[PDB]
Amino acid sequence: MNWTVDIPIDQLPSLPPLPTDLRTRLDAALAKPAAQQPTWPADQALAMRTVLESVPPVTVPSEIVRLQEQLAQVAKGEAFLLQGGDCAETFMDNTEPHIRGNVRALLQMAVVLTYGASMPVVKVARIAGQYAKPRSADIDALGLRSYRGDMINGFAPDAAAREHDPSRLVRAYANASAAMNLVRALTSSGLASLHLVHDWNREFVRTSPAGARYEALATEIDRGLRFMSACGVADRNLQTAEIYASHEALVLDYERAMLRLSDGDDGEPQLFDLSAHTVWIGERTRQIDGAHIAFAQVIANPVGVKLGPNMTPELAVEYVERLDPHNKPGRLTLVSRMGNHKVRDLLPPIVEKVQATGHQVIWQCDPMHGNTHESSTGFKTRHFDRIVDEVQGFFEVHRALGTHPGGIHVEITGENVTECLGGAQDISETDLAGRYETACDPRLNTQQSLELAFLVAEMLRD
Amino acid sequence: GAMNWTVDIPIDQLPSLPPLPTDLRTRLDAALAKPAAQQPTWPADQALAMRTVLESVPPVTVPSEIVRLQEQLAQVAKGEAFLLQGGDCAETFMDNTEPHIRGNVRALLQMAVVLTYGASMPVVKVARIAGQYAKPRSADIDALGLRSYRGDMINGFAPDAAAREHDPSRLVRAYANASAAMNLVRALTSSGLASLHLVHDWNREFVRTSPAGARYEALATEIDRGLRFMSACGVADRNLQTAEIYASHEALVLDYERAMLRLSDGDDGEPQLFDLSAHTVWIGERTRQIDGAHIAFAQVIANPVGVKLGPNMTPELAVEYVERLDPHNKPGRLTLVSRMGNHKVRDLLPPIVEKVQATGHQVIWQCDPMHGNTHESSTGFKTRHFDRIVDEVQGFFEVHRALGTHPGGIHVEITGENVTECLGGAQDISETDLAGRYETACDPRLNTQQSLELAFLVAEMLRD
Amino acid sequence: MNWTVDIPIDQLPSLPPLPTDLRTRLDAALAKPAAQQPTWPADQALAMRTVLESVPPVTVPSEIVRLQEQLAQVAKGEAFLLQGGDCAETFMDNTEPHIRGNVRALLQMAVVLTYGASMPVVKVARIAGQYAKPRSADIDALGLRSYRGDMINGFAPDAAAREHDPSRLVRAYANASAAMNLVRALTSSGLASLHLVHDWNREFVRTSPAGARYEALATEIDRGLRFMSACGVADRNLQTAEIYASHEALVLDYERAMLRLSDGDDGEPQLFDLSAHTVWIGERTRQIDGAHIAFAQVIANPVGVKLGPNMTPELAVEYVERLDPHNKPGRLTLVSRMGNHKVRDLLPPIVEKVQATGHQVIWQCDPMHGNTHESSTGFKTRHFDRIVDEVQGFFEVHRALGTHPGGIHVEITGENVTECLGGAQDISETDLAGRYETACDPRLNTQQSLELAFLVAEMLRD
Amino acid sequence: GAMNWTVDIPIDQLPSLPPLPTDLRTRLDAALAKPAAQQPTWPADQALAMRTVLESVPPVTVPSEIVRLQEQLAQVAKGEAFLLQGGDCAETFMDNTEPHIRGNVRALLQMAVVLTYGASMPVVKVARIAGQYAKPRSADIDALGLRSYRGDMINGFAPDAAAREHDPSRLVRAYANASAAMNLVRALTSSGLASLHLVHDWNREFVRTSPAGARYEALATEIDRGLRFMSACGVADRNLQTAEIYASHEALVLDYERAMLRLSDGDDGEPQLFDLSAHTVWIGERTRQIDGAHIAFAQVIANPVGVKLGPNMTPELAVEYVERLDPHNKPGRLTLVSRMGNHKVRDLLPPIVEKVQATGHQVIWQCDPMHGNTHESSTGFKTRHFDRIVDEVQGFFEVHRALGTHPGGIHVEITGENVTECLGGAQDISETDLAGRYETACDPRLNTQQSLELAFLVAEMLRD
Ligand SMILES: [Cl-]
Ligand SMILES: [Cl-]
Ligand SMILES: [Mn+2]
Ligand SMILES: [Mn+2]
Ligand SMILES: [Mn+2]
Ligand SMILES: [Mn+2]
Repeated sequence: MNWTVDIPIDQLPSLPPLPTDLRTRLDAALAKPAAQQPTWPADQALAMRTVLESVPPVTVPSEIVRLQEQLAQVAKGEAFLLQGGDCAETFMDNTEPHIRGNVRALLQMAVVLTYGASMPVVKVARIAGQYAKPRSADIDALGLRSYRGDMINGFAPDAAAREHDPSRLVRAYANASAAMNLVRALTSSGLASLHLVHDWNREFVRTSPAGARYEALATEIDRGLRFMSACGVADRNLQTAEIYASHEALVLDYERAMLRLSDGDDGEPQLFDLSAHTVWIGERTRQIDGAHIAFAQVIANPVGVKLGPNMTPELAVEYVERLDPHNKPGRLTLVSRMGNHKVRDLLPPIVEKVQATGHQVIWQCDPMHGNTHESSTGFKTRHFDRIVDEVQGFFEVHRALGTHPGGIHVEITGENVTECLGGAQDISETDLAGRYETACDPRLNTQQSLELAFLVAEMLRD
Repeated sequence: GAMNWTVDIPIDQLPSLPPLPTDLRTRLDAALAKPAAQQPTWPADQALAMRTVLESVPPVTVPSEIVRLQEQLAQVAKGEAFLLQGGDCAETFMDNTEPHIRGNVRALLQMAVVLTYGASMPVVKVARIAGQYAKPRSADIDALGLRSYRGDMINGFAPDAAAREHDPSRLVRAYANASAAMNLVRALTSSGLASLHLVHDWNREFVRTSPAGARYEALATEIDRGLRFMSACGVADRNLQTAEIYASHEALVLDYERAMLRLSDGDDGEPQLFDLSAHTVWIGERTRQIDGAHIAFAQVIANPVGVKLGPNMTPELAVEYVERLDPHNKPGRLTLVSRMGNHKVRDLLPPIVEKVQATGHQVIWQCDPMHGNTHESSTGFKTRHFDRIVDEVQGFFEVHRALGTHPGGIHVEITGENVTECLGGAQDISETDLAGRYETACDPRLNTQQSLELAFLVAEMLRD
Repeated sequence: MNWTVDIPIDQLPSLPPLPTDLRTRLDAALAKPAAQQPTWPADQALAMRTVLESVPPVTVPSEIVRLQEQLAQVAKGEAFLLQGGDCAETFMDNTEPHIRGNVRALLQMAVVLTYGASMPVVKVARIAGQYAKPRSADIDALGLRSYRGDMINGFAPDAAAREHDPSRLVRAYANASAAMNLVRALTSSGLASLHLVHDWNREFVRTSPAGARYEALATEIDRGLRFMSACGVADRNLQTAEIYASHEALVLDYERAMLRLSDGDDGEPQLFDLSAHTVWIGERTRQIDGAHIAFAQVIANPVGVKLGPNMTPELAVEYVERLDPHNKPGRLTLVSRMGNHKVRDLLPPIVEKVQATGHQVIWQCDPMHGNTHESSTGFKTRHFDRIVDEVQGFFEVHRALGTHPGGIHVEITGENVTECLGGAQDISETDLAGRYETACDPRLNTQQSLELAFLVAEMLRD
Repeated sequence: GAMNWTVDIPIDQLPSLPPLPTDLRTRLDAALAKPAAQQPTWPADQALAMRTVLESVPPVTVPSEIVRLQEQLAQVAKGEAFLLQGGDCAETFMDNTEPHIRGNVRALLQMAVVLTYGASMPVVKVARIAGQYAKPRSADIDALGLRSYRGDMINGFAPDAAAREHDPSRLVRAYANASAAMNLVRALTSSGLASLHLVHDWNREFVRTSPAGARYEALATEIDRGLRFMSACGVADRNLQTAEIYASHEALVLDYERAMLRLSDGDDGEPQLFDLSAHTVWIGERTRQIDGAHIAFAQVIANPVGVKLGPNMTPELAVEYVERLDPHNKPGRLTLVSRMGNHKVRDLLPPIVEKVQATGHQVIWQCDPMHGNTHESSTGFKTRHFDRIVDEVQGFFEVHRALGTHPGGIHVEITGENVTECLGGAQDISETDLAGRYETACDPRLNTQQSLELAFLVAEMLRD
């Protein structure tokens, strides 16, 4: 009568517990305060975690130690990181076409950034779990509790949908798993083929209005590829695409339910978060003595920390001390998100002081989150131009210092959406109402995210 | 509602999907309007609701992997590869766990290296996994008086009436579980678990801790010297291509298979409907009515399919299944799965094979030695003797040598766990032992140890 | 007393004869008149051939059927031919440094031409046997019998050195074999490495005076390579360099002494000239009813015919009928050498008529031989500018017709010689006396031959 | 002058070549000023003329291939590869022909696949070829009264005085021939002759047409199932790396080796003198004087070297050869080649091996079972019994198992032709049979068939 189906969550027997020592450590760490947590009752949360402790993981430990070695390259200045995908994944759009479109977009950026940087690009999707977000107000504009992502409540704007229901924990796992399944299939398919991927770049250059501007680079990359193949490289000679899953580690009941211990064949058991390959802690949940930082300390996965305009060099050094106590290159990524009017002035002393610690972090640019604003026509938006200028400024600080602009972190879709302003298409304030589809922040659309790749490429070539 | 131990999914904001090519629609409706044996008895409206939820989820498999399976099966069909099919009789939601999945995968990779060495040719590996959650039943009421367990897609194993109701909510749980497991098998097959060298040191633990170990040793040593020869000639792990394990299950519940249909793109011809719940599916002895929906549905999908053939099979009906399901003469499109009993395969198969070979089509001939050799023990549990299974395969091989056709593969029920379900083996599991670790939700599976011991036994039939 | 050593030619037992049928055919073919043959007596020539009939070949049949398949690509428009090396090899300079320098030069041209054509480049060295040449006069300027190449007489300008001595037949074999030995070793060594090879191109661009002009292409190719390697290609993934030996088939006593029959494992025995992989017949020895054309007819090797300004479409069709009777793509190369003032007008009707035969020949440009002239300062020379303009004109005819400019055929050295005029260095008439080292025609030197590659690349990119 | 059956080469316009690094010059002159056994007795001025002709010709080998050989020999030295060395006792100009070269190469590739399979590790292949044209002699006058045949670099086989004069013109003929053959072996090893699969069907013709065939069959079948397993796992010809056969000869004639010295570039450290007449060279029992030129010359070149050690060897002198020739402790720089007799290897080798192992250097231990087991037949020809050769290798293996050191390889005299030079084998070649096809210019070689039969015999010693 209400267009809903109820799926019973199966109550299945448990596997053995994690060992008691690591449990003792994890418990000590999660007694710390945790910001932004759902407000569901403990018994229900407890119940839902118990279901997730025995489900097949989303990732496995070997992929994560592989990601760790690729990231060390990045930290040593010999590889570049690309991380990008939906601001918020929703369950409704966790469909083959949308997932295929974001995977394409990302591989499309990747070949352009690879040519331009002249080194490997490690590809990290914001996918298979980006279902939770913070909020600054518990009351939104409609006078409702805030949407906090599909792992927590519903986007629909009513009270019943907005209550925090922990059965969304198991709904998230399911969608994460199904999405992961599909990204592994698509990355071992013809979709990954370099030759394919950059014929899209060429359809892009034909159809775009700033197309004349990018033709030269597009033709060069093309000739690059034609030269690979003329020298006898065919696609089975490359070893296949690797696209890694990441999300913000926000909801501790989910992340800790997804903890596992590794074979001990690799060598030495340890705790991995198998909800994803790498995760990051956000600007609202990175309190130095908080449950999120503590949790990142305990997990073997590479981690990242979002660093905003209020950040001090001294808080940054503490992150490095807390999150890279063994000095492992690429274990910690520090993510700059300052605004394009501020990165040139604010980032430099942060880098100087962290570089002096003797540790090797990855410096990655997030040119989105610092540069958001509301248009006169209602919608929340970002100016493409300001986004570009932030990557520009981040490259300029790294050049001036001799450190390595390690990568970017961007919110993008393969959809032809009208969320961010400007770009070649100069989406205006008027155009935002046509296809404003984000469940949260404004995403660069397919064309804009590509255009940005071209522009970051020319930056890597200087 | 975690309060009601349910996940709540709304259907109303699932937005209309592209219509099918007109003919494909006409043929699909035509196939599904035909009588269908062994379907669940749940309401049409609840089913529909659940089908609609599954129409928009991520597929378990993609078309490119299915076209690739066809090319590999083509080779088996031409006598230049061999087919290994194996896994649980019935996967349950309860044991869809990393340990169980990983054991199953291991047992398959382990068998496959042995079979590769014995065959001197490639082995294609197709797991019964990520959807084998439905079974037929010859009687709707079981020995306890209860509506029969039909597998976890349909009802629950628990021996009570209420668990036995047919529940369409199981269509979405079966998918969730199927997705989750496929995601893990893909993770496993491109890890160190797939490296042939590790994979065969498990077989050597097996030879040393095994009552029949002295029997299988020479061949295990030979395989090992194979692997080291390979490596000594410069072949390293990353010079190989990583392992491919395909998913298969019986295509039984037409509500599930139809909701999992998808239409392929332009980049490989005219568009076609693929069943994206699996790589390849087969049709069982009870649902293989020549004019029924299962056969009709098999003819609309592009996947490789199989059909089970038991002891009342005729050479004439076999030919009819080949001309219906492989109408384009595409080798490896169709496997014929023989399951006769060991006391009958020697006499009943050859004429089915002569007549099929005469058509000019190239089917894969595969042996299912499980399902014709089942008996009930004196203690209470239904079981199969290991010697009868072996013998059926032996006879399946004598049939083909004598005709000069290709014994193309085996289809077995196995598990990575040392259950005590099948009598005999090196372990000589007795009737008394069967009470110990009988864990199957349906048929008796071969042991970790018995399923390996059988790879060794068939690897030597391949060598003669 | 005269600074000479006499090496006895060993009189060794024979192996079995070639089969009688093929012998009967070969004899019928060599009864035809043969121009430009040495004038040594028959008994001595006979004696020296008998020595060569049993010596290890210079090439083996499988390499030649491999060359045949690579050349078919070229003829079908999907690969480009580069052929280049000394105008005349001499024994004196058949040294590791000179051989290494010509092999480098050629691989250096090859990567530039590969990038520029966007398809494979088949590399054919004028080497391991280019020891014989024609002459138009039997009397040279010093009043001596003409130098005719080291397989025939000595370059030194005296009577005793200029007599035709057939012991030079066995001296040629030796030098050919030793040179071949070294090109196989160098092509399986680090010398072949794409990355190495084009760092020479970059030293070239730094040090050359037209360097600014070629920087862009040089940087692009560089980025191409850096992109290959960033995508995970390392040198063991390419399968190694293949440099084939060719020379003009001029001296029939040598070429027929080097005939062999193939295993018959490949399938079907047949006659191969195992003095080289491919050979060509020159403009002075290509009489339609002559011994050279007949000899090319009988051998399985790919062959080429030099076509000059006197050539008619109808003589060209006859070559195709004579030399490609089975319609095998790339069995016959037709080599255009017309002069840069004439190729645009003279080549086109030749191509039209041969293309209409339905056969698939390779059209290759020889921009050297048509464009030679003597300077006021004594030396015989060619103008770089005229050489370039000839390739230009050959590309223009092929474009206009829709046929495939299949390749070039050039006389080059790795030495820093001063033989050809102009180029970036603008070697003048005055500069020719500094390093005029050719035993015959003026070679493009290392810099000029590279510059020409760059220029032919830009032609292939239009 | 084809009139005088000579090729005439002028020396006067051979233009001065870069001087050597001062120390390298000093050390080279120092080594060559030391007494030198077994050198030809030709004039200094004619020699000089010929050395000058060879100073400017194309090398037989290039330095990169020699550094690559060292890395491969390092592995043998560490117990993870095996060394196969084989070819003619004496190459002659007369049989430096395609058929003869091709037979030799085949016989080596054939042995090498068998040995690879038996060792379960890589086999490095070093032919005696492209320069093995000189031999020592214990007496300058032979049984006919003639100045002894010293190999084709020095004089002629023909039994007449004038052919027996030492002729320095042979230094250039030896190079021409060496070049020509190396060119062909490089052509052959990157053709279909090198593909492992063809290469082992020759071994199967061998098993079927052979009196001992029933003996070697199981192992030939095993090898074949190895090769097909390899191919079934996706390994194709072009996924392998093509065959590498290295050239070696005894470094005997110091006029030849010194004219073939060359100096390496910058791109691998400080420049060094390489002997570019070969990949690796060894020093024989007669020229291995500790303070002599051969040893002194070995210490100046960068190539891997070997030294032969016969029955009057001490553990102390062996240590001295290791500290002189492998002064940098570089594994695989030095091979010690044991050639004791089968009746002595069991007792005389172990103490040489203990003392060498104690130094901390890593030599390759290689067995030459040919040169200690030679006798004169009752019919006229000097010969070796096949059983004695086998036994020496057997004992060489018992020495190393018992110490836990690595039996690193064999160094054998073989040919692709069925000569009748060595008594016994499966063929049981008798004394009477030896007259049939005795063709060697020096020592008795193993047959095509005997050299294969020995790979099988050693492959099984490697398996125990
Ligand atoms: Cl319906
Ligand atoms: Cl001297
Ligand atoms: Mn966002
Ligand atoms: Mn079953
Ligand atoms: Mn010329
Ligand atoms: Mn000897």
